[PDB]
Amino acid sequence: NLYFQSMMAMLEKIQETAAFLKGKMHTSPETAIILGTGLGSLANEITEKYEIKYEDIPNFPVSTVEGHSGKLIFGKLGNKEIMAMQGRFHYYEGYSMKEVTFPVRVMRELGIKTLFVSNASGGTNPEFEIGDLMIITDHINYFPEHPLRGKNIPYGPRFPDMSEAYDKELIRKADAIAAEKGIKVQHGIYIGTQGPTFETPAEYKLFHILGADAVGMSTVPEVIVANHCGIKVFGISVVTDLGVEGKIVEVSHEEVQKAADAAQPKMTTIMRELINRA
Amino acid sequence: NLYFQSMMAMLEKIQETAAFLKGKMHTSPETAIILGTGLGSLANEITEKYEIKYEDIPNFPVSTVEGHSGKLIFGKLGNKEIMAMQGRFHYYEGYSMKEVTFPVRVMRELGIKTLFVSNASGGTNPEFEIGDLMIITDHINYFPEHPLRGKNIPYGPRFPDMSEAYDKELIRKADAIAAEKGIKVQHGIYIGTQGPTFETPAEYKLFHILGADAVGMSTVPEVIVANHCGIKVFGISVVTDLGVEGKIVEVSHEEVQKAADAAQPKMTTIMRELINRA
Amino acid sequence: NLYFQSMMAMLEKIQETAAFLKGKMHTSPETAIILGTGLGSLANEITEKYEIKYEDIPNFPVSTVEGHSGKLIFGKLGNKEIMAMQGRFHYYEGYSMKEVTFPVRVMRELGIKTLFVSNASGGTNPEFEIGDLMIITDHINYFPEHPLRGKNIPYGPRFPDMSEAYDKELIRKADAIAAEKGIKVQHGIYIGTQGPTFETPAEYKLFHILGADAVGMSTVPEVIVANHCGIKVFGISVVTDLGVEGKIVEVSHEEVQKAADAAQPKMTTIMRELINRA
Ligand SMILES: O=c1[nH]cnc2c([C@@H]3N[C@H](CO)[C@@H](O)[C@H]3O)c[nH]c12
Ligand SMILES: O=c1[nH]cnc2c([C@@H]3N[C@H](CO)[C@@H](O)[C@H]3O)c[nH]c12
Ligand SMILES: O=c1[nH]cnc2c([C@@H]3N[C@H](CO)[C@@H](O)[C@H]3O)c[nH]c12
Repeated sequence: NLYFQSMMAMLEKIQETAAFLKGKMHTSPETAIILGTGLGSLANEITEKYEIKYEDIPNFPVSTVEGHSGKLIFGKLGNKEIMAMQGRFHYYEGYSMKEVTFPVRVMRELGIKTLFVSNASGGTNPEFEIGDLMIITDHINYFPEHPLRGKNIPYGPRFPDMSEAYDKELIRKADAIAAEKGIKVQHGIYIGTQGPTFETPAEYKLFHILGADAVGMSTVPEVIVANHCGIKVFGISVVTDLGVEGKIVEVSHEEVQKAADAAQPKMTTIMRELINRA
Repeated sequence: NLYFQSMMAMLEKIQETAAFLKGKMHTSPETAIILGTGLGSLANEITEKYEIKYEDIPNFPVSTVEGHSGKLIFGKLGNKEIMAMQGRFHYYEGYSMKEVTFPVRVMRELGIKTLFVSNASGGTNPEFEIGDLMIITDHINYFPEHPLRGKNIPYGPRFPDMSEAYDKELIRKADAIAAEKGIKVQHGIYIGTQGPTFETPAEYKLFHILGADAVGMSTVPEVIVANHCGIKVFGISVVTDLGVEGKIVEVSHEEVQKAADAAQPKMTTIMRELINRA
Repeated sequence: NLYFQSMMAMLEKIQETAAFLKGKMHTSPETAIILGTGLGSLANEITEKYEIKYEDIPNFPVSTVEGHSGKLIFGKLGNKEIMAMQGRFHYYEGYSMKEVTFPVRVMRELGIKTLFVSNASGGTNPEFEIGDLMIITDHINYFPEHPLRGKNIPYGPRFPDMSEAYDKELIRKADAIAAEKGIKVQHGIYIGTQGPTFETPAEYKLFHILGADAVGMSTVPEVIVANHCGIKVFGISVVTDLGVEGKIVEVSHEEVQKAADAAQPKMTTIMRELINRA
């Protein structure tokens, strides 16, 4: 009853938004990139660009966080057509997990087959340094709300297997690219937590104990939903501050944005080659 | 005000459903069994059976998960009258914890004094094998919603003690039965998590670090509420897949159901003797 | 839209309640004390006292937990004017985190610059004994709802830094006072969890693994919001029961209250001197 009508209404919104976007587009991208905090300038590398602001898209959330421009960018990255979310949505803004991940449902209907996720994070692995790029090999969902709770959208499984949520072959390829380009990359586990407070030292320590290498407030829900949708996932987390015991200092979102912006060109090189060698 | 009217409305629903069921019943069971995924065929061992479908019961949730038949079964298991929930409800379906546990509140009013809980789970203890029966000696509530939040139903404590949530004497008796019958049993801690995604390898590892031996998406809320109600609890978790580091493979709910169905006869032997020797 | 109107309505309630309280007050306290379970008799040490019951304050929650009297007390502790919350609010009662922490938002508008938080807790550090006072040096937020989710109240940061949530200088001063008075104090990490069940042995063990020294069902949300408000925090947790592996026994809220009441005079000595030497 109520759970069903909720799902029906969501399917209607997905179709209305997807129809709206097809009516605006003149390319057929098969890869999408979600650009997190400070990482929006990847879009300066997109050619033949055109843009649709989130505020103009029916049913779309809007980005309220500083450093999230709030537009969809279409164009070529290297020689392949892509679409990029220049800015994303977070559960701490007040959005439900179904609103946070609504764009991934719409990307499925637009023909996206691969999703690249990026974010700024705090490093809990003591080997990490600010500015490191961490290829995400697995994640921990530490949010209190799961985007798939409720009636199942029937094109994916009621109970998705998550043994390989991040495509192993894309990671192997990204490693090869990074080695050829001489770009240092880390690898590890991202934990997603609601925020919006940065962690206490005890909370950073907790996340280290649980096996996380980097912590942030995004990404996990979009990966879950991409997995449900059958969309392949690659993810890079940019370490923008340290949550390492003995090394914690005051952090600010302003400094996070500057650190992410400084690392963006190396991240974009890897993603551009990953798209273009496939 | 609002929390109170909510409780009042819940008490009204409990009484209306309990009155409905008393009006259909012609036995007085003092033990109830909740049958989880793949475990419904315990009901083929019940004699003098009669059934009430969940869809016909006022205020009852319905089971939407494959492998949950959705009926209450009354009859004798061995020589004692029981009632069995052939199928249960889960928080990942969209039900609130007060809906998930509503049947335990109704069982209190029907005179149930002991609750047996069963489920299918993923094993995180590296000694476990698919098909093992794990007697639940304690649990970890890892769900984001607690069934007792809000105004307290005054026949139980505001703050239940949970030092012995699973009756120690029923575990001792079940161990003795299993030894006499030559049925191998494990013992350990069940962790309940919302789902509906199966765990990533990092999440299985997290649950091992926290001290869990098996993980699933049910059972904990019903045990909490049974404890509040003064109903004694015994629980068996059937290990249907491994979440052990180095041994993880793709899992599916279809294979979970087949593994649980294969273990059901040994589980039922223990429960039948436990009921009949008391 | 909805998140904004929600915030606007909350700002209106904060101002209406703060105006109401200013209209009743005839002192200008700069320190407030939140008194948890069993700790209300600190208010017997306040001189020139006057009281406002929570039920008479517009928009205030009321305390439904035994041992929480439900009034605001104004007067002098030593020679400084203070205000004390004699009783607090908890998420397990059904209150949202914005209701639980509404008094801290109102205290900001009343001119409070320092908040002392007190609570009764279960000890997970094996060195602790019932009746110990634990100065809180850091905390772990294990609640499923964060008081800052949603639109940010613009006088504090979207993303508060939490590297020093508990003022280090107040802890140093409290340690010095305790040493001069010969009062034994512990120091450690408080973890806040929703409740209302006391923890299972497995849950107490989990909290020990995560690095907690004491566990309770309060305090963290108020500290988060005080931090957002720019109000300095000091906190003492009174260990009222043990959640130490091998030493767990049945606990009751009645016994918790008696244990907290027995420790209150030593807690009050430290807080009174901390207020009066500043
Ligand atoms: O140390 C951290 N802890 C949690 N999140 C973040 C972030 C992420 N960037 C934002 C805050 O800078 C926010 O959206 C979060 O997801 C950077 N560093 C950290
Ligand atoms: O490995 C697991 N992780 C989490 N839950 C389950 C289950 C339980 N059975 C269902 C999915 O097969 C679901 O209701 C869950 O509670 C079996 N194996 C696992
Ligand atoms: O062992 C414990 N676990 C969790 N909370 C508490 C408490 C706190 N006091 C109340 C229950 O006695 C409740 O509000 C909780 O915050 C004392 N001991 C414990």
